[PDB]
Order: sequence, then C-alpha cells, then structure tokens
Amino acid sequence: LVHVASVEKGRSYEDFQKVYNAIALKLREDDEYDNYIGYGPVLVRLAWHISGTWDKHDNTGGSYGGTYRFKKEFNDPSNAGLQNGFKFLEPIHKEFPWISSGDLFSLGGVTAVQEMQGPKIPWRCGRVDTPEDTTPDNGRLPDADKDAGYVRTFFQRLNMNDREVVALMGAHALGKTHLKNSGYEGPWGAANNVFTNEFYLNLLNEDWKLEKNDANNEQWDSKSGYMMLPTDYSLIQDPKYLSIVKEYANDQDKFFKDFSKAFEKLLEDGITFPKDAPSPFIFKTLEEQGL
Ligand code: DDH
Repeated sequence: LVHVASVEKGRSYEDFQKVYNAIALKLREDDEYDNYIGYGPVLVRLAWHISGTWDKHDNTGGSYGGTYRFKKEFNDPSNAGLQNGFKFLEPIHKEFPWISSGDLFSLGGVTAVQEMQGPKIPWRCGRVDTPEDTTPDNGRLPDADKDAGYVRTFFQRLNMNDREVVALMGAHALGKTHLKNSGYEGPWGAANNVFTNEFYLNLLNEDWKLEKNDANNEQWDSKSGYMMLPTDYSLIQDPKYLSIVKEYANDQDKFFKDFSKAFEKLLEDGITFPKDAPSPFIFKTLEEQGL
C-alpha cells in the first residue's frame, strides 16, 4: 500500500489559508459548546482519531483516506462523541467542496491548536479520499484502563517513541472526559481551552486519589476537581516517561516544539510525499491576520 499525496487540483496555500480562516472563525463564533469549552478540543481529538488507526506494519489506516466518513469508522465506539466535531466541519466542507476529507479533518486539528494559543504546526495537503472498502476495522484505538507498558507498545504501531508519546499526551490539557461518551468524567485541568503544559504540572502537583466512577471504571481524582486516566497516570509510574513529564512541566517551550513535530508526524503517517510536493504550509492565525 502506498499513498501518494496528491495536491487538490490547482489549489495553493492561499486556498488553504481560507479554509483555516473559516474553521477558525467558526470556532470563535460557536463558543457555547460543551458548557463554554468551545469546539477546539473535540477537533483536536478528531484529528488524532482519524490518524491513530494507522498500522505501520501494513500501512492501512491513518489520515490519508478520510475513512472516518464511512459508517464502520464513524460508528466506532472509541469514536463516541466525535460526531459533534464532524457536524461542526460539515458546513465548512460545503463551503469548500474541493478539499479532501482527510485534508479537512486534519486541518481542523491544526487550526484548533493554533487558535488555542498552541504552537504553530506545519501542515501538508494531498490526502485523497478512498473507498469505503479501505475503512479500517474498529479496535485500532487505545484503551484507557491500562499501563505504561501497554502505552509504549501501542504507540510503537504508529512509530512513536517515548518522547513523542509524552509530548502527544500533553493534548490532555484540553477538553474533558464525558461519562456518556467514554465511561470517564471530568477535566484534566483548569484552562481547558487554552494550549499550555498544564497537563504535566497537574500530574506532578496534585494529590491524586484512585477511585471508581459512576460507570464503574477507575480514575485518579484530585481535590482540585481534576482527573487523570490510568494511562495518563502511568506517565509518572514509568521511569523513562516521568523524566520527560518533568521536563515538560519545566519548559513549556520545549513542550511546544516537541508537540509540534510529533503531531505533524502523527497526521502525516502512512503518507508518501513526492519530490515535487509543496513544502508544508504554516498558517497565520486570525489574530495574525487582524481578523
Ligand atoms: C493512551 C492514549 O493514547 C489515549 C487515550 C486512552 C485517550 C483516551 C481519551 C478519552 C477516554 C477521552 C475522553 C472522551 C470523552 O468522553 O469525551 C479523550 C479525550 C481527549 N483526547 Fe485523548 N486519549 C489518549 C491519547 C490522546 C492523544 C495522543 C491526543 C492528541 C494528541 O490529540 C488526545 C487528545 C484528546 C482531546 C483533546 C480530548 C478531549 C476531547 C473533548 O474535550 O471532547 N488524546 N482521550
């Protein structure tokens, strides 16, 4: 399986920048979502989810094909709740019908992070919609009630190392868990719609208590009213993970750099970019454009 990136016929950066701006303006506008958290978080998760089905062994899954659009994938239990992100993007697609789905879903994640003050994430266009037949089976996304070994092992299927895994998890600073969706309830911190290294700080600074939730699943709860999943918690249980956690807890700048590289890598896994492909684009935020 080779997936070669193919730029949408006749589109350029400017064309992409417009899609980014539309998503961004909509984020600004639909602020009531999830008790005022906004759609930022859910969009980041959607980009991560359409990309985490990848399997470096046979190259199936990943963001290329926009398969989330198909029922099999759309209805995946690990995908519960993502439908709101989809519905959010729907009108955007309508406005820019020449964009491929994989490109739109991935770009929403990038837009979200950057509009939430995170770092700039270089992005590449070229993903091609593939047939229903290419939809990966459910079951490729990770479980939350496990430990560091599980996590390490899991991430390897996506080619990510320790550092990448820790960086990537800092996305947990965003949004929250919802009982109805995953069987977990509560946010990971306080500034849940602003991109910061809060996640590491919390994991190292709170006094966490293991308890069972209303869905009968365990979670680490803090006095502050925050929570951590077993997998999140495992980052302080593993020696190697822990020191990276501390490093991020100490230098937000490091964290942003590392996050940036990993997220792009994550969204580009499984895709082959020809020599003549344009370089990655770095989009301007609304603010940088005075919009
Ligand atoms: C072991 C892991 O790999 C993993 C597990 C397991 C795991 C399980 C959960 C669960 C459970 C939920 C809550 C769902 C709900 O009830 O609504 C959930 C919420 C959010 N994810 Fe996550 N995630 C892990 C990795 C990543 C990564 C890498 C990312 C990333 C890089 O994007 C990222 C981004 C975000 C975001 C943001 C949310 C909050 C969504 C929301 O708020 O609606 N997560 N994640």
